[PDB]
Amino acid sequence: SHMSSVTIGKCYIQNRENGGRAFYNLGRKDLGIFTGKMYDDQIWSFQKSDTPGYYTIGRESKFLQYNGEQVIMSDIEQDTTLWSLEEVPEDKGFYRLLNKVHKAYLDYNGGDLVANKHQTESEKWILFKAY
Amino acid sequence: TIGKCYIQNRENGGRAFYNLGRKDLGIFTGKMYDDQIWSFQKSDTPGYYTIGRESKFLQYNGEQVIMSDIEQDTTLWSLEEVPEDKGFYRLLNKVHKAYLDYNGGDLVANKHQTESEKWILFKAY
Ligand SMILES: CC(=O)N[C@H]1[C@H](O[C@@H]2[C@H](O)[C@@H](O)[C@H](O[C@H]3[C@H](O)[C@@H](O)[C@H](O)O[C@@H]3CO)O[C@@H]2CO)O[C@H](CO)[C@H](O)[C@@H]1O[C@@H]1O[C@H](CO)[C@H](O)[C@H](O)[C@H]1O
Ligand SMILES: CC(=O)N[C@H]1[C@H](O[C@@H]2[C@H](O)[C@@H](O)[C@H](O[C@H]3[C@H](O)[C@@H](O)[C@H](O)O[C@@H]3CO)O[C@@H]2CO)O[C@H](CO)[C@H](O)[C@@H]1O[C@@H]1O[C@H](CO)[C@H](O)[C@H](O)[C@H]1O
Repeated sequence: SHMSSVTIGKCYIQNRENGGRAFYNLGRKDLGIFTGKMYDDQIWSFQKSDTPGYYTIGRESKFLQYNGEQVIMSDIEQDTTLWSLEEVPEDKGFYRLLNKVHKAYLDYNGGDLVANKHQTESEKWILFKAY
Repeated sequence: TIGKCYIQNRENGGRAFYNLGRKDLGIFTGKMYDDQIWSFQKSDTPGYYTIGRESKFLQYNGEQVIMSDIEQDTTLWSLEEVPEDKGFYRLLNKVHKAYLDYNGGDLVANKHQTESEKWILFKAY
């Protein structure tokens, strides 16, 4: 309990397969991926968690979470907000983001963020410095 | 900021690319193909940078944005910070004082400052 994390940097989280960026808009309660204009709500806090080798992904004082059913934003840092970076051997600079609890990779379907246990081509992300 | 990078436009998320086999220079929305990885290097002229792909250098000839086989004066670009958008720069051609811009799938240049000229250059790997 009482997990903590420390912000490492601010970054965009962009998909290799469609160039789309993960975003979270608090006012619309909207979490998704968008492929056009770059907006401020596509900037995330990348955080070293208190658990070795695992990171959290934050926006608007919340944390990116996979609960076994959907990808959502959590008000509290839970074990299900821990992600590891799995380098993609064939695509230097890209990572899969693997949920610790559920061993599911961050993916997308249409405009939605999802998670998948099988490795696929739309699970490859580049997390680049926003500033 | 130096070395291999992607060069991505704020307004539409498109990335500059150059494909030697197709002789195709432009901007592209969609998948992040390897012909979108540029070499951003300090030039021989202090204060300016070259934007390199396929062993060639991005230039503006006064009419069109094209590649150059050699590092000539028209291949020199400066980074001009965008005051209102942290992390973004305009790319200003030294010889012609024209900013790198886009129109559809074309790279173009414009001496006016506009909203289509804001780029983020991020590390490729
Ligand atoms: C006004 C708005 O919601 N803009 C969002 C932006 O929305 C994009 C896109 O602009 C919009 O056209 C699209 O709408 C789709 C619609 O939802 C579907 O029902 C329909 O079938 O198809 C439409 C076209 O696809 O939704 C998109 C998002 O899915 O999304 C970006 C994402 O970065 C922003 O969230 C933007 O909102 C602005 O964000 C600002 C962030 O600094 C600020 O909070 C603005 O106030 C806010 O309007
Ligand atoms: C199939 C192809 O050439 N894909 C390119 C991609 O091309 C884009 C766009 O997808 C394509 O529809 C467009 O085609 C235009 C055509 O070139 C014109 O001659 C025609 O008159 O009008 C067409 C419609 O506009 O060209 C676009 C580029 O100008 O562009 C991307 C840029 O990153 C790639 O180059 C992609 O080809 C891929 O390149 C990879 C290497 O980077 C790899 O070799 C892939 O196998 C290859 O498919």
